[PDB]
Amino acid sequence: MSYDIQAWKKQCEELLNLIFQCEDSEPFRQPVDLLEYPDYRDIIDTPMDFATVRETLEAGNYESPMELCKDVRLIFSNSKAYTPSKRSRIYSMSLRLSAFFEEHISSVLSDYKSALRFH
Ligand SMILES: CC(=O)Nc1ccc(Cl)cc1C
Repeated sequence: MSYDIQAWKKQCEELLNLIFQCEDSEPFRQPVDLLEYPDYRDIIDTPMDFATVRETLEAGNYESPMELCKDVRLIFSNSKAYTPSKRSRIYSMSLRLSAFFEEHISSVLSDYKSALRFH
């Protein structure tokens, strides 16, 4: 529906489903195991992963698509900080998936901002 302030919840649910099914999401699907990777929290202030984002959305704990968008960007910016080398296949995966996410989210954001002006 045009001007729907609730539309972003279904749009983000479906975009996350597409991300999970994409091979480039593999490293970012679940929280980093800290006892497996002991220096992760030395580098990363605020861990984030797509399972946390999906669970937060399904629980209704995002107020806006901007909030969900901030958490997804944190996944990609954490990857660039932990895996900064352009040689890394993981660097390449987060680059491709970030570009994919940013392409889909832009219209979710602008539709939401239109809907909120209307409301
Ligand atoms: C989300 C994240 O950066 N995870 C990760 C990536 C590459 C390597 Cl080699 C190890 C880990 C734990």
